[PDB]
Amino acid sequence: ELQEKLIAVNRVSKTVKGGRIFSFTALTVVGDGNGRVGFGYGKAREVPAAIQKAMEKARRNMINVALNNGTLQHPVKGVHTGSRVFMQPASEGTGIIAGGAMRAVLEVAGVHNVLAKAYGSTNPINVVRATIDGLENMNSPEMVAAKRGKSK
RNA sequence: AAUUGAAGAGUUUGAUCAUGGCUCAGAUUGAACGCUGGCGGCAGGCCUAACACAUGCAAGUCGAACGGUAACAGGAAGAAGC
Repeated sequence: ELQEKLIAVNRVSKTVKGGRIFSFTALTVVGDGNGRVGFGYGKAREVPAAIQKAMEKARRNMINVALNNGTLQHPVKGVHTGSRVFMQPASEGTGIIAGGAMRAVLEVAGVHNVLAKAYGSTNPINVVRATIDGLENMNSPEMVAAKRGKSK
């Protein structure tokens, strides 16, 4: 029900005096399908501990979205460290087209139809953060109406 | 009811990010090659040497234009091995 899924796991090194301390880092996302998307990175000495810590971190700091019935109400562009993401409402289209490290996060967010493309360095963590920031910056028509004096 | 519309992955380093190129996952062709190979329908078949060509054929028709008859179906002008 919590719609949890990780994206990639990578191992790191410390290069200590006695050799190398091989640790592990994770990347997980959590959601339900009506917003409430969270992410977690997670570090540990072992892969299972790292992914558990990533899931626990994703459990908190969960930010909601103002999604339409199955997509966004407007195209959006998200920018981050070295990754740029473009989202288009893409009505019907019997599904998404997004690629790695991005299709996972929206299938977690629950939006079935969306045109998602990534320009720039394809760092999973950076593209996920860019997508989260773009979703946060996205605004709903009801919100903009109440802000601006709808009169529509 | 007549363009409703987009995927990424690996690689610099003890590990990170970015820049940056390289490679791969798709279609597609007048395709060639290797292996294999049953049938039918449709389409295609010198991209290179506008290099050179044996041979045969691709533009003749009209006698209702004409002088003509080489023909010859020759009835028929004539004759007959009858």
